[PDB]
Amino acid sequence: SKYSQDVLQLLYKNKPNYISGQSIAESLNISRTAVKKVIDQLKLEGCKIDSVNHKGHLLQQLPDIWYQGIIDQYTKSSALFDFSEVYDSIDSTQLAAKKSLVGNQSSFFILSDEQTKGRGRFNRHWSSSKGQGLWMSVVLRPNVAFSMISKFNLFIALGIRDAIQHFSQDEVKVKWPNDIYIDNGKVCGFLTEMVANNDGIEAIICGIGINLTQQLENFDESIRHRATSIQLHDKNKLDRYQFLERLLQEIEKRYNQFLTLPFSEIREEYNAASNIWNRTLLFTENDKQFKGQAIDLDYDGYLIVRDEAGESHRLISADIDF
Ligand SMILES: O=C1N[C@H]2[C@H](CS[C@H]2CCCCCc2cn(Cc3ccc(C(=O)O)cc3)nn2)N1
Repeated sequence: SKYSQDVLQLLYKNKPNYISGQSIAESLNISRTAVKKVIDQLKLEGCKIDSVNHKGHLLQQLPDIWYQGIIDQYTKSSALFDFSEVYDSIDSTQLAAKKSLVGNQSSFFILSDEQTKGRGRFNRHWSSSKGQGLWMSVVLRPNVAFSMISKFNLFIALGIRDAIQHFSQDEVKVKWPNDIYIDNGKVCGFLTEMVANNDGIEAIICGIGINLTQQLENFDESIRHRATSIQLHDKNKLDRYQFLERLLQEIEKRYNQFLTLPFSEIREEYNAASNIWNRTLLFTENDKQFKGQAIDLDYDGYLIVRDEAGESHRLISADIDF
């Protein structure tokens, strides 16, 4: 009802202690009977709440659904994000973020259980099924020149990779510049956009799509051989909250590095984490396509490639297939 999020927030805020119905009733100023109705509704939606007479209620486990009340606890304690917008469905978190940043200097992120019109690089369709992935857009306000956009994309890749790697038994690798893999399966795609002028950056908008709990049968039949999810590499059930918590952790860690470190300081770390070496890569450049081999990521984030004809390229960004 009107108070599901408020009750949920109290149940979460009180872990691991039980909270009595009277206590919830007095803090939301609603009847004992209303409180039980809300608790019954939360359990209906998949919340695991233990209820004990004379003692109260204890949130044990949330379902595979984003709840604004819970996410409000994360932003409350965050030293980076002012707020967040949580939706069950939306056309795109990226479209929503680009609209919400206008006219302010807030830092925030937008979460949606499903996207109706998810878009990747080059306006590609991004599947954003309900209940199976993290579809998030992040808006930050770095006081840096606009050329720094490429460096942000490099620092954030290691952040996303680190959070995923924490939950995966198999190695998680970055595919420069915008994709993350677990073995041969893509588990994440991200992209960094900006609003800027000559005097600097007005906002960074980072759209992050992560496959959390798909089963192989849930991926398309065509892409199934090169698509994976975190759950497919975690012996334990994957918890959306637990993952989001570490993902926000790492984004903040890598965002402070971005502001304080040159790319030289993470470059070596970035190479050990990339899966683009010692292999034929296929490059797309508008109309042209060609094969080549990645030689190095230089000190400035540029990939150095020796193409099939022996010629060299130095690319700030590329469209790479395996
Ligand atoms: O609209 C929104 N965008 C963002 C936020 C939440 S998601 C987030 C999505 C951004 C994706 C950026 C990375 C990317 C990769 N590619 C090529 C590609 C993509 C999928 C497959 C596949 O078969 O899986 C294969 C190749 N394009 N773009 N909201």
